[PDB]
Amino acid sequence: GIFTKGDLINIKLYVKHSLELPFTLEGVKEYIGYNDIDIDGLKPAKMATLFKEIHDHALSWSGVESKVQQQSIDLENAGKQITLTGDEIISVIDQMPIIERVKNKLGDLTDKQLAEITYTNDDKEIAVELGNILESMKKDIKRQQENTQKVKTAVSDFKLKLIGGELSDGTIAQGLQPQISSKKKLMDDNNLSTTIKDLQSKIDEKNKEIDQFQKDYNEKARKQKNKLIDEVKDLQSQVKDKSALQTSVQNLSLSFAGIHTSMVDAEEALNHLDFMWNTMLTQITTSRDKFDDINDALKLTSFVIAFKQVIEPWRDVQGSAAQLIQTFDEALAEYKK
Repeated sequence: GIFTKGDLINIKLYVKHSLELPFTLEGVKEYIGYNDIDIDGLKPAKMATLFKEIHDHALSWSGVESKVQQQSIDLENAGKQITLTGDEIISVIDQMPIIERVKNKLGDLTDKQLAEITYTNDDKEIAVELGNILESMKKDIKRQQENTQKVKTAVSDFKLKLIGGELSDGTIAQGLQPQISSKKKLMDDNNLSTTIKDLQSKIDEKNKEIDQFQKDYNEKARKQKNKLIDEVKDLQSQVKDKSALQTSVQNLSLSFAGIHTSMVDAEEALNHLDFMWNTMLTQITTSRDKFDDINDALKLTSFVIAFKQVIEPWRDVQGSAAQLIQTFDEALAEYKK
């Protein structure tokens, strides 16, 4: 399928790296490297809120993955059931002569079993009569459409919380990735280095004055020399503080670049997985809508044509479900290795 093992690997790597991040105020303050900053966007409270949101998203991924795997198994089983039963029914109806195929209608077969053909629904209930089989299959297809829709909603909500958009409940959610980008831009466009350079230039001029005074005198100049010494001491303490803060901000920018890279890699994978589940949901909806065209008054030839149209998408559905199962097994084994 279009969703590869590398895609799931990228998603799981993003989840792991996001779980390695701290989510408490003290842990956030230790990670960012400061307890306070003059920049309101980089305040520790906002950073802690963003980290906590990322942490909750990473926690939600496990439930999303489980839902995807469980519904893929269910779709493979339901597709095998529907395909095999429908093929048996179609072959049995095709074996009878053309004259009965044209004169008889579907209703002439609904009240009796079609040559020991049986169908078991999602509630483990068995149906033997053809009409009961068709109604049970219709209900199963509707329920599988609902379940596939729920899984697609889960995957879409995960991806939208990552990149941004309107969630399933109508809530407008700003993506965690653009928020990471905004914070990184705040880290990269500030005047910390400017203040550092200005203070350092003042200190260098005063140090040149101190050097010249020391070289030249050894009374009024002595007091000026000591005044310059005290001024240099104060400005140097300020420079040390601001230099530590600026180094922390620069390193945090690097860390946020890494977070952004991981989020970007996960985004493509989520796009692929969402597309695959949407394709399967569309095929199931096509099957349900075609089943809506079945009635007892139809001739056996028309019924065979319509029922072929009904059960055709389930072949692709079960193929895609088996592909998802295989890719998940391979990717999880490779991640455990």
